[PDB]
Amino acid sequence: MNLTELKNTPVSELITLGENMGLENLARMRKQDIIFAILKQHAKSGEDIFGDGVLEILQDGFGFLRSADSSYLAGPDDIYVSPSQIRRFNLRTGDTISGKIRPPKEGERYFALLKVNEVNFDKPENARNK
Repeated sequence: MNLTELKNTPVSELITLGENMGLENLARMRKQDIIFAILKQHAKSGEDIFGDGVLEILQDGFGFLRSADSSYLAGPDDIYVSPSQIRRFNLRTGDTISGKIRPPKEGERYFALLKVNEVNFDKPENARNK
């Protein structure tokens, strides 16, 4: 579901949510990995999961979505964001965005943005040129 919502669930509430999905014995798991599990099990079950916040660009040409503070680096529960994604809808660091998420390939480690639902209080496109 919404990653920020997952974090809104205390580690114990995240393990009880996994138990509801069959993931039991998570008491030994940290809120980070337990959320990643709720993403794999609610997705397997076919539920939708999405991320949201304010993007952060990286000199490397890719960036991550997350809260509004900075910290300079990313975070484990943040969101991965490719350039084609930023470039494709004309985004910017600090931009406000919301969307669905999906895992890339074995080189996943962080989930990646997948579909855009909202961006800079505007649609992911336009038609005036400037």
